[PDB]
Amino acid sequence: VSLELPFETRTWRLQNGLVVTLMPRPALHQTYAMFATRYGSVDRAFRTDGQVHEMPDGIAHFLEHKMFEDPEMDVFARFAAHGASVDAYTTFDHTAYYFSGTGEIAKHVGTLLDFVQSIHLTDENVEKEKGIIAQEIHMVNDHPDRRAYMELLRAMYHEHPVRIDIAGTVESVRAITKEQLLLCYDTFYHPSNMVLVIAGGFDADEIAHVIEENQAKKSFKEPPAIERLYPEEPPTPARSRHWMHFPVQQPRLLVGWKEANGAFGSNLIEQDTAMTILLDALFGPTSAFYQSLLDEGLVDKGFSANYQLSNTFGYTLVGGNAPHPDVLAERIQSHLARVRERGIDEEAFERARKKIMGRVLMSLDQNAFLVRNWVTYFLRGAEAFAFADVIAVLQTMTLERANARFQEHLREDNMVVSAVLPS
Amino acid sequence: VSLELPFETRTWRLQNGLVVTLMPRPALHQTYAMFATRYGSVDRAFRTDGQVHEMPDGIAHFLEHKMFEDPEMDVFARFAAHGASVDAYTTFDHTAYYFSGTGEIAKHVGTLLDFVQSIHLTDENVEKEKGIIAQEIHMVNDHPDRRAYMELLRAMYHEHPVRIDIAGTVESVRAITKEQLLLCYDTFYHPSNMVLVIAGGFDADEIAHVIEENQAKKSFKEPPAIERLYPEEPPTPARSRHWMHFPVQQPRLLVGWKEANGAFGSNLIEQDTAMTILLDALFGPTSAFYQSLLDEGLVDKGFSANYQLSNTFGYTLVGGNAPHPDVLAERIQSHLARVRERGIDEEAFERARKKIMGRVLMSLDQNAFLVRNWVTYFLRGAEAFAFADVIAVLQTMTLERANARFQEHLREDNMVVSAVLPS
Ligand code: NA
Ligand code: NA
Ligand code: NI
Ligand code: NI
Repeated sequence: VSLELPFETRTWRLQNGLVVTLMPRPALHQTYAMFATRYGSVDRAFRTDGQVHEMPDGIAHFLEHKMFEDPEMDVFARFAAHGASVDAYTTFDHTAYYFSGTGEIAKHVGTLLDFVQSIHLTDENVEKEKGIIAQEIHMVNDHPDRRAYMELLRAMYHEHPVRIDIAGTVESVRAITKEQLLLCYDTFYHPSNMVLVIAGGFDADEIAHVIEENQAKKSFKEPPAIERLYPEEPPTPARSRHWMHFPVQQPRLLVGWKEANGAFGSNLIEQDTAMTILLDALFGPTSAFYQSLLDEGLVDKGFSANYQLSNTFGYTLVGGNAPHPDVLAERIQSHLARVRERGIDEEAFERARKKIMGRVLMSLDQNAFLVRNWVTYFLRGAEAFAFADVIAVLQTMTLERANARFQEHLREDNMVVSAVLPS
Repeated sequence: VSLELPFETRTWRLQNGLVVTLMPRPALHQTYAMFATRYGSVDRAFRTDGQVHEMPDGIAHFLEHKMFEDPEMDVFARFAAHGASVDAYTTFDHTAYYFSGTGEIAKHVGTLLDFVQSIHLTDENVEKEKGIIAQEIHMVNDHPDRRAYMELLRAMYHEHPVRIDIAGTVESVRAITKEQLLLCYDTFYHPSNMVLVIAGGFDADEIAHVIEENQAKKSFKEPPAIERLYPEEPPTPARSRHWMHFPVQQPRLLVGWKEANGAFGSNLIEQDTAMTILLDALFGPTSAFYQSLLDEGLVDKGFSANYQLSNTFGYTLVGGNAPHPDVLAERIQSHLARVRERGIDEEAFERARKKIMGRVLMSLDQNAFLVRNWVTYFLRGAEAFAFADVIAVLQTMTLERANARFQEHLREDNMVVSAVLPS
């Protein structure tokens, strides 16, 4: 049967181009709300209003930091004084602002729209924030987990911006100007480039009227047209093998595979869902392969396999702590060589599909998951997204399709093997 | 108004003494179930059936490991093949077994009762598991976070078993015998010493009948009488200051305060709730003290203040990463010296009460929280526990009571300051 959620999903588009999705769930105390923009760390270059721009790295994340500045509000206290709290993040391809709370939802939604739809930059506070971000960048270059990850990306990618960390570099952050920040904010923070998604214990009629009234009272420009400009990234890694020494107390191994290109909308949903099942079957905590590695002390319970897919890039990562990183790397390559020769085992595949169907069903209980995922798939091109779309891929996915995905993507020539070794 | 939950809470006691609480929430896909025993790492000594016993440390946790052994089941696969997964933990004063899943809840509850109500020990598999636990103990002595924590406890406590880690030592684990394990299992795993709590998308009439039928078909002994035997722990620390060097990349500071004794039931609920509010007001992420420490680079966002209270002990812990551990320790003591002289600031206190009321209200949305907390407070003596009890303490708590709690407990003579310094 097609997925029937127990609650209403109300999705419409405002006069100013903003898409809104409300999921009222009256039995819950929490409301969780997210306002996000289709703009992230990888949007280095773009054309808008007839001109080509190439920015220093770091702008999406700089704007995130500065979004909370307001001469007429402590933004965090405005939420907190009325029973909610607010946070944000920047990722590769979107920036998100979100709160959760238990009452006065009308006020909080108003505050969320208001603080994201105005920016307050001065030459002074742009200078101040550069120092704060440079420091954050230095600290994060000393974090071993983040370092191993960034070494893999740097090895994998020749030119794609994903090879630079989300905050940028010290050099690039230092070159950012107020003018650039304002250009990017005006270009990407238009409501036509954004999405507002809310789930939990709120009155949908009440909140829908508050949003319309808030937006109707503001004045927006014509929507900017954006041509996204990205390089022709080679399908092979820049370096296929890397190791380095770092003050870590045990070795760490990361093996990755590079997608030749990104994906959009329903294609992205299908490929992402298919990898979730495949990686669980190959590497998951209930796989005989994982149990054999654990029994042999080659991994610990923090071992994981993850997939990341966006419009202009994608990759698989597998690994974790590895007392014998060479041995673990060999076992992974052997495992894959056998599946490559012999085909995916059907029984492991059906157990995986059933685990992931359950995991998704249970996750649809959570306001945060419902919201985050509606936002994420919408902005990545599923303009009419529905969770039934995910469930339906989980139901209809086949062993042939699992084999084709494996053959396409988990290969030797698009693979990077990288290690961090104790100093 | 007294708290009204949106769902039914059905609490009764079976013929064999087991207390069951079901919280059906029909709108949810997940059911989360926990079967726990009032027995943990600190129950080193006890009297039962007319005899005094003193055990080697480690038994609660040894039984946890061995509970999953079954000649007629892969216990994990029994849950997994029908859309659930199972795990367990041992803590100071209870051991818990739990699953979450999306269907065939009747089967899973049956499997949960069945695998916890029989144990399958052999001289052989007791030997095997000793090696596995000794290794786990060695690994955990090399984990810096766990090490700093255990150094604090070892400094704080003279004789109380809480000073030994949950798994015991290599020596004590090695002295454990099958006979002892069986004695502790027979004594503490009787249904009269346990609790079963289930929340989520299940039929309460269906599951209540399955539980009664499962228990009615088994044969239980007369409930063992247990006299809990614990030492007269001094109210002052064994050592009030400690530092050590460890392969860590930044220093870590932990400051703790020792309760003179533990608490029971409604007294424990009140004191635990009161500390949650107080610690947030003193040290929380929205406190001016915390913001001043962060602005000065004396802490990072992993800084935290936590409270632990049980029937026979309790303590407060505050700290985290500390680039200047001496300076941070001084600032904490100064902060507390001013509040000690001047009284708790009322405005910070009301903001804290409102944050924690919200946090609790939002947490009551979660099957896992509802279940874990019902279990925990019940086993610690709130024999008629209700979440309204917690909410009511949050509503009625006063500034005078916050000052009295502070004066009683956050003092200089029951305080331990400890640091781990980079090698
Ligand atoms: Na703003
Ligand atoms: Na068992
Ligand atoms: Ni940042
Ligand atoms: Ni263990």
